[PDB]
Amino acid sequence: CSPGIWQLDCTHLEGKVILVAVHVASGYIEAEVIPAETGQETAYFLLKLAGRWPVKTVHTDNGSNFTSTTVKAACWWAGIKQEFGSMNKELKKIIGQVRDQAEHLKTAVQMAVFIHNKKRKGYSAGERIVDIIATDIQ
Ligand SMILES: Cc1ccc(-c2c(C)c3c(c(C)c2[C@H](OC(C)(C)C)C(=O)O)N(S(C)(=O)=O)Cc2cccc(F)c2-3)c(O)c1
Repeated sequence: CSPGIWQLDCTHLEGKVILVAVHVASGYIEAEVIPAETGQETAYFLLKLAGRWPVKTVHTDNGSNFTSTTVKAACWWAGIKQEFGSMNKELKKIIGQVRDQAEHLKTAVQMAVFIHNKKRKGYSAGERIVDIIATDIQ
């Protein structure tokens, strides 16, 4: 519920890897299809994420995701810490719904992220995250 908390996991589809980041308090989502489930990709993703949102802490359902020196170096540089304390199903649901409209899985993934973030439920996840962060600054 704290505005700086994110959750990061990889899920699989069509023999590819989808990295999914969830802003816990809002439900807001960012995702990329990555070539390999490696620390290098995770580190690079964290750097991008941190330059865009105020990322303070990151949770995951697989702690071994964060063991690589590349990941530790990214968290160090960006000032992130990890912690031990379903979007994957919902995302895969939406992906299946728009899948036939794109050739590439990565395209379908971004269409799914779009739909999820804008969907009204009375505000959208996209609206919630900006309100939460903005309120937290002032
Ligand atoms: C902020 C920051 C800077 C560099 C690295 C790093 C880092 C830290 C490394 C790296 C690279 C290439 C980077 C960084 O690339 C990414 C994709 C991992 C981010 C780079 O372009 O220099 N490479 S490695 C292991 O071959 O991938 C060389 C290295 C060797 C041993 C440990 C290690 F963490 C690194 C890092 O993980 C985080």
